[PDB]
Amino acid sequence: GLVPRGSHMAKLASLTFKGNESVSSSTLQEQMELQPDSWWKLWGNKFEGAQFEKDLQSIRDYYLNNGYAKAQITKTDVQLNDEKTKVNVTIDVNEGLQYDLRSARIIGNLGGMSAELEPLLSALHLNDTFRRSDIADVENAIKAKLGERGYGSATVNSVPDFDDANKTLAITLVVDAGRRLTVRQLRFEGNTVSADSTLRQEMRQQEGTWYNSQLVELGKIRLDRTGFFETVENRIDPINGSNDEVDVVYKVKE
Repeated sequence: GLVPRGSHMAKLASLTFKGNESVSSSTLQEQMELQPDSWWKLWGNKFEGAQFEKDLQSIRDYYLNNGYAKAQITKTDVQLNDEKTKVNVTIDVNEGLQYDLRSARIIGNLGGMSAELEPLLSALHLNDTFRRSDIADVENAIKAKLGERGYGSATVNSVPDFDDANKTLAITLVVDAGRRLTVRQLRFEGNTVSADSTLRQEMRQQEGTWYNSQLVELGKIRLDRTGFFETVENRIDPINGSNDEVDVVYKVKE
């Protein structure tokens, strides 16, 4: 069967990094929400892995945003005390080399937008330190561009080619525009003040026709500008057993 279990707290006593020759322990620790002297929730001899994993990902993101494209978290060790108070964490990193971005290319299924996607690669800083977050920004710009023509589910995947001798890397962005999508319904979540049909009236994406990322964004803007909402967000909802139709959902927090 299933049985209830309750949690106790223990303080994160020490944070130790191993293998980080080029980036300081203090800088790595700064990427983490879990800091020494903060409390760690334990259940029996189990710890919450969710936040720790996000902290490990922030460490990875830092390396990848500062040129260390092959950086890996090699091992982690969460140890207790005998006393159920104080955990001590050890994180091993393999930093690898710091790379410059030498080139970037787009390939794949481009939904007829090859010429309009190419100029987006200009945002990148060639012959400069590789920065993952710059690539991620190009990926989102590619998706927004393809969204103009209905390809609201386009995927982009960055594929590296490493030159360790010269400490450069080449990026191939593998794009799959996917299918042109038709919007079936515009749906609103979180709205109590105004009826769904009232909000729908402020949207510029229309139901029953092609998704257009520009008109979808414009609705989110038209809601943001009123000031009536803490957050405005939108997403694409797949429809069971369709590959060609989707719903667009606007999530407001009042």
